[PDB]
Amino acid sequence: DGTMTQEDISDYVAANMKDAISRTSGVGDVQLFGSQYAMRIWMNPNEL
Amino acid sequence: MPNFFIDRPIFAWVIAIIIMLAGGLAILKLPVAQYPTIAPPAVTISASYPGADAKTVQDTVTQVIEQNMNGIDNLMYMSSNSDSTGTVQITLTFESGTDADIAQVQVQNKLQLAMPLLPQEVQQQGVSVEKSSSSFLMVVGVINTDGTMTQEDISDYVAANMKDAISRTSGVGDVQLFGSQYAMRIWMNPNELNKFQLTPVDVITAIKAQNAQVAAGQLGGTPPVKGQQLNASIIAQTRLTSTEEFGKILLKVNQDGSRVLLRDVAKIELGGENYDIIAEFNGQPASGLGIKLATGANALDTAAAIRAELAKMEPFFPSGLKIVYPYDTTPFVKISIHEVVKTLVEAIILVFLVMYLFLQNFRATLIPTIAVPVVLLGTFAVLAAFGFSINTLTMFGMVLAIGLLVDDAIVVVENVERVMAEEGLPPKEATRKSMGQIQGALVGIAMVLSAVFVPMAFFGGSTGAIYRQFSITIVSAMALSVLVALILTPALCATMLKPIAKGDHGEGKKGFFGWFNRMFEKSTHHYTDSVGGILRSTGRYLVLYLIIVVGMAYLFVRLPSSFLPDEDQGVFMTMVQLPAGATQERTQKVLNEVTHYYLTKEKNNVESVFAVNGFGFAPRPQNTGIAFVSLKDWADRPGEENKVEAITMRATRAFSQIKDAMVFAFNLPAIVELGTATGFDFELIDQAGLGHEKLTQARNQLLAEAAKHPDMLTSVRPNGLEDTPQFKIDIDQEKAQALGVSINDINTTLGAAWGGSYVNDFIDRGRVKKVYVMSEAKYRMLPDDIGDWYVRAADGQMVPFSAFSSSRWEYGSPRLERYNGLPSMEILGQAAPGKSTGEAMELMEQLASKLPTGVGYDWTGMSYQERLSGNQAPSLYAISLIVVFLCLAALYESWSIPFSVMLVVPLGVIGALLAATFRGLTNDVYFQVGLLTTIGLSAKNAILIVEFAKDLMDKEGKGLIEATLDAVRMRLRPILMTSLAFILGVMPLVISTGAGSGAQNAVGTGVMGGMVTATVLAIFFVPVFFVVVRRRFS
Ligand SMILES: CCCCCCCCCCCCO[C@@H]1O[C@H](CO)[C@@H](O[C@H]2O[C@H](CO)[C@@H](O)[C@H](O)[C@H]2O)[C@H](O)[C@H]1O
Ligand SMILES: CCCCCCCCCCCCO[C@@H]1O[C@H](CO)[C@@H](O[C@H]2O[C@H](CO)[C@@H](O)[C@H](O)[C@H]2O)[C@H](O)[C@H]1O
Ligand SMILES: CCCCCCCCCCCCO[C@@H]1O[C@H](CO)[C@@H](O[C@H]2O[C@H](CO)[C@@H](O)[C@H](O)[C@H]2O)[C@H](O)[C@H]1O
Ligand SMILES: CCCCCCCCCCCCO[C@@H]1O[C@H](CO)[C@@H](O[C@H]2O[C@H](CO)[C@@H](O)[C@H](O)[C@H]2O)[C@H](O)[C@H]1O
Ligand SMILES: CCCCCCCCCCCC
Ligand SMILES: CCCCCCCCCCCC
Ligand SMILES: CCCCCCCCCC
Ligand SMILES: CCCCCCCCCC
Ligand SMILES: CCCCCC
Ligand SMILES: CCCCCC
Repeated sequence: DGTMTQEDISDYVAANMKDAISRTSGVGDVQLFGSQYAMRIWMNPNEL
Repeated sequence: MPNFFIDRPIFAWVIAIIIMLAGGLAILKLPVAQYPTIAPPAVTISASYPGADAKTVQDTVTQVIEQNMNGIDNLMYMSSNSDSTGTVQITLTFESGTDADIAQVQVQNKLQLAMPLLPQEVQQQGVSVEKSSSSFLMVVGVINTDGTMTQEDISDYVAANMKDAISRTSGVGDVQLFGSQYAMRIWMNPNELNKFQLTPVDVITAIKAQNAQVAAGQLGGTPPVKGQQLNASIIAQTRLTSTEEFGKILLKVNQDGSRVLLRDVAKIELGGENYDIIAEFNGQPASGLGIKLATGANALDTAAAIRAELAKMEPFFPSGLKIVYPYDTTPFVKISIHEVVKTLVEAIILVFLVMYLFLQNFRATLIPTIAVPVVLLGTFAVLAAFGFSINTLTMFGMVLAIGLLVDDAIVVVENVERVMAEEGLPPKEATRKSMGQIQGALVGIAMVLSAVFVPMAFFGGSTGAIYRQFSITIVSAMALSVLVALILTPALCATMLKPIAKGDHGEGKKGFFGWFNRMFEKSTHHYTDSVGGILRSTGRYLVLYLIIVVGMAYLFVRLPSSFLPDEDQGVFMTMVQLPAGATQERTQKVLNEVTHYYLTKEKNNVESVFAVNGFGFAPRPQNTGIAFVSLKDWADRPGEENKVEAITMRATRAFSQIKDAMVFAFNLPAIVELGTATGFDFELIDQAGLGHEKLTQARNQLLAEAAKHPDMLTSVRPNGLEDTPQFKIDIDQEKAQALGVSINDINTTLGAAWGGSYVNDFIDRGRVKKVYVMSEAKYRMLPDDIGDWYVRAADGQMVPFSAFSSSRWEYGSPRLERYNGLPSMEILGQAAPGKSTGEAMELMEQLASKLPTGVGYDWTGMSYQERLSGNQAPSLYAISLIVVFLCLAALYESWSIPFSVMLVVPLGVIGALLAATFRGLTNDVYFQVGLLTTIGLSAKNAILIVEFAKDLMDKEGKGLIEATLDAVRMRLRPILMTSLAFILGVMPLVISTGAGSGAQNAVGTGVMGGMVTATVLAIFFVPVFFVVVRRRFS
């Protein structure tokens, strides 16, 4: 329905899906094809 | 083999003695337990954040560890609590049969990745990983009978001298101190700190600087100069050892040269690390050790190892200090097992007497009496080989086995006596002849009977291991019984039996035996004359048999079904739960009332009460208490009203009157890790980051809807705590920046004063212990005390907290729960009378679907195994029924004749159901295994009746009726000999009182009831079955 980007989907998988899958019976290592959200502080050196 | 050992009786004896030798050695070495290990391994991660609220703990520790718990094999689920006591506990529960060592290693491997991310205060408190039961194996209480040591003194001694050695003992998974080890307590005064222009930061800095252990090297240390003669260690600062030394710590030298010592700004005493846990023993000041059994470790061996370690310590105790034993779960195991061992001996003695009534000579009576213990002892050696333990179920396997063992021996002995009486052959000839005509059937019967007991060794999960104990014990005994019946029993029959003349049935004897022999010989004629008349009617007994089968069916569905009875184990516990925010003083007030009740209203039943303030199943300061109750011996508590169930019922009823307190006494179950018969364990999940407040509303919505269905659901309540008022304080960053006050100084001053701060270690009488700084009680009691604490700015001005802070009252969780890494709220409850747990759960699912968006659920603990698998009974007993038929078909070389034997099953079931029904017992494990035993003997009796009849028809060429009448006539004596011996042998169990009588009563009742109907009905019905079946099929 085009309401979530690559980044939104990646965060949701990382925050609500990955951990439960990683603890599922018979599951070894789990690789996320994306990144969970962090609070990004993008600094401007001129303003600093 | 018989013919070999008839000529070599000393060989036969040697084999029997070696079997008993192996059994005796097995008994001395075999592990002893109440039940086999069926509880899933649980690894618990415990962490502590001093002075932290529930949310701080969760969001800096719990969530960080939980997110690192991955790549962990055989994990069923993960649950965690984050308390406002500054504590988190994450329990990872693993699949049954998981290696607890690897489970711990894997959890520990993942924890070490999370460790560097955890706060430094949490790391320094220690983050333990343990593999133990949730419940206590025992409590080791310590008191001072001379009253020379306070609760605090005893707690410190136990911590410093006893706890460590007990913690390192093999089998001890966890040790809980009921009290605190001493720490150097620096009780800070804010008025004095402000006077000398100092803060908790200055105090902490001064302690770290002046309570230091300095590595200073050596004089003439390597590499040295040429010609060095002196070499000595340089000793600089060492740890302080006393309040005096901490007291004279120099904080600052004033401008006029005067000194500010730590004792000038703080009270310095040797006090506890915490002041949360306070224990009493029968009202007296006490400490102790709450010991938990390591996963899979033997309870009795661990208990013995603990007592051995305590025995080492006692000689070096101070005057008056004494060990008391207020709670132990092991004595009952020891005594209950020993009560079953006693009924084995009693059963063998009663077997001997019933044998002497029929054989009427001492030597002959010993042949069946020797066979039983030889096989039973042998069975212990087979359990040892297969890695089984001596437990309640394996021990009751031995008791039920006796019936099958004596029958094997009696069948052999009686048949020799019958041959000797009919022909007049000497013992040695009659033995050879007798063995020749039954040795085939004995081997064949054991394979038919194995098809009855083997199937229930293939039950799955929790129930599986329970039934597997009986299967292997009984099947092993039967196998040895046949091997003993082919080696020893024949050898003894040839050497020990007295020659009987042809036609002599002991009717010529004078005395009791003279009369009994003539009574039985007449009774045998009355019997055959009765059967002879029954065989003419036939049809009216087929219809009477259908009445017994329908009678059985009705009783089976009416009889309530359970699993394992609740045993009185001479101990129980009482929970004291006040609402969160309730003080330590309020909880002691309620604990006193509970202690008072047991010491006054239950003098005759209760021996000791060990009450702990600020403890439940784990530490929980102020609002929680627990009481460990030890009862007097079962012998001194006669009747039902003096047993644990009635005592805890009366206690719970009395304590219901207590205001602002959930106080109840509870008997800890059979399998503690099964829970209760019709209880459910429900988890409400936050699936969409809704938050605590929204999840509470969803929980309240579910509890309100569950309250409208008392027809289905009963006592549906939260397992956690309710939100409580909390003092929200806001540090104004701009104002703190403006006054030149650092946020690190603010946070340290607030945390250290109001929460306490673990600075460093010191040496108290040779032992490393903690140094804590904190506010003196009186300056951290009132909200207005906040403003009495001053922080020094960069310019040197002392600034009160009131200058740079604002505060308000708000509500928040004292205990935040998470399930499988998501915020959760555990909801307990049970099915209403007459309703199954499945229906109760099915409705809870229905109600849970109606909750707001983002609220899911899950089942945990007792409700987890419930839903995954339940009731596979018809499947295994259908195969059993088929395989028994096939085995009988092979034995008789007939597809039809097996039915004549299989139609006896209901004759023993009706009597068991009647017995259990009319004693108010339930269709449980002990009833089921006792019923399979009853079916075994009754079927075995029928097999030998049908075998003797078919033999006379095939070999001697007799008619159907004549042969059937000859069969039952010949098989009467041995059937009754066995029936009486076993029925009378299980008498001690039926009338049993004392430790484990619940299990004994349950076993004996079903067997005695089943045996009497099976005995009286079979002797009249088996001859009908054979005659009727033989006629329908040519
Ligand atoms: C047919 C030829 C093969 C023959 C087989 C010979 C080997 C079998 C015997 C060796 C196994 C028995 O091993 C033995 O076990 C018994 C218990 O059962 C122990 O017996 C002893 O234990 C402790 C000492 O540890 C004593 O205080 C105690 O009085 C005694 O019961 C012995 O300490 C142990 O050495
Ligand atoms: C005749 C039919 C057979 C009847 C059933 C056989 C008896 C079954 C007993 C079950 C309980 C046995 O439990 C077992 O007892 C023996 C002693 O007897 C103990 O063995 C003991 O040996 C010696 C005996 O003096 C002690 O010094 C020692 O402390 C201890 O090791 C085992 O540590 C215990 O596990
Ligand atoms: C997965 C493994 C598969 C194998 C399963 C095998 C299970 C079947 C076991 C059934 C038990 C049969 O038991 C066996 O019956 C035969 C019947 O001929 C008896 O055999 C006896 O029967 C009569 C005697 O009048 C004679 O025909 C025969 O010469 C004699 O040996 C054996 O003495 C008995 O031991
Ligand atoms: C609800 C279940 C009740 C369980 C009862 C189980 C059986 C009870 C013990 C067996 C007693 C039966 O008693 C026995 O009955 C048969 C048939 O009626 C009698 O048989 C008698 O009557 C029949 C027909 O009337 C004649 O063909 C026969 O010649 C004559 O002897 C026996 O003389 C008697 O000894
Ligand atoms: C430990 C059991 C000892 C049993 C001794 C039996 C004696 C049998 C005597 C045989 C003489 C031929
Ligand atoms: C857990 C699945 C059941 C496995 C247990 C099988 C036990 C074998 C019985 C041996 C019969 C003598
Ligand atoms: C201590 C572990 C269990 C020991 C096995 C039993 C030995 C049997 C000796 C015949
Ligand atoms: C599974 C048992 C099969 C029974 C065989 C039927 C025999 C019929 C022979 C006429
Ligand atoms: C066989 C041990 C128990 C002793 C009698 C109470
Ligand atoms: C475990 C289901 C009930 C058992 C009936 C014998």
